[PDB]
Amino acid sequence: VHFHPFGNVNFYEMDWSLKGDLWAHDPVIAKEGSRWYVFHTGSGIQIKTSEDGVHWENMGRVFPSLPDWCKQYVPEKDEDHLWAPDICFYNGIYYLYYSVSTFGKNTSVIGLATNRTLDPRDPDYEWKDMGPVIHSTASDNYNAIDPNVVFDQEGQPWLSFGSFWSGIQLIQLDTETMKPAAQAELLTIASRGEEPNAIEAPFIVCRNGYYYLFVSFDFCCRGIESTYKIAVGRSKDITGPYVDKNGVSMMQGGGTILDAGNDRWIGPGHCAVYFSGVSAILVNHAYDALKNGEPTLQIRPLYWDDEGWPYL
Ligand SMILES: [Ca+2]
Repeated sequence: VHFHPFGNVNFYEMDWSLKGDLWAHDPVIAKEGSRWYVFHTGSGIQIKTSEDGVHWENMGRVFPSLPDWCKQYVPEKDEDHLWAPDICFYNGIYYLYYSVSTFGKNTSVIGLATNRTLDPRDPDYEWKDMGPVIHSTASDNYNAIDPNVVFDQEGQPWLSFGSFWSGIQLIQLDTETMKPAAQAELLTIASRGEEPNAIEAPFIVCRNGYYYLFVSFDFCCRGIESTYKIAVGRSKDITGPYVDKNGVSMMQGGGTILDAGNDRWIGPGHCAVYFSGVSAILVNHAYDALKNGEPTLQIRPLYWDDEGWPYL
């Protein structure tokens, strides 16, 4: 897709036996030239790079320190770890969204940073702080974290986000500011319809006429005790209603489980989906049962059946 370009690569053909610096949580990927980049949760937003998409190495971070303005939104924030970044390339500009918050609370704000290139070796490399995108406070019934931008088939950009509380949110963005359009309304598109409303990390992609909403169910961040799972639903309209393979509404716990983990990789979640031709990859993290539950990067080929539903 134009905003997540990967060129001509047959994802199904390469061997995704990842090696190197694989500690990652809430990842997203971008490719520029022949280099691959992973952005994920960590101090100032952690960055990893690879020459082939298989062998990874730490590259640094986006922000040297917590941008000043963030402190006004989340006063309690006493460390520099930013979460769940999202990235897309539009009009020659890289838009990187990130979350500023504290665990289990909804006093949060999603920020935006831009750059013309992802290669730090380029003298033009520079992440610019573009300020607040959308926020939430204790009085709101949603949480402003876990952003994801997608463009509908009409070329209009939309921002989905959310974690617990009322669930997954969706709002229309302005192409110029890449921030919520002044007259845009906040919509709720997915919820476990249960408490705790364990649903978060939305990621939307368009595929052969349908918008697929990928989300993570249950509990992350508990190492080998994690119960994280990747679920998916779809809709012909980006605003919903999203439903799973069984036809269950995603506003009532609906969602087809794509992966619930195994004996080695526990609690897989917070995914991203990217295409190249008809091929695609599922990107996420999982807690390594053999390595003290360490969050680990996973990149695997993602197939699609006749009805249009994805599978690993
Ligand atoms: Ca995400």
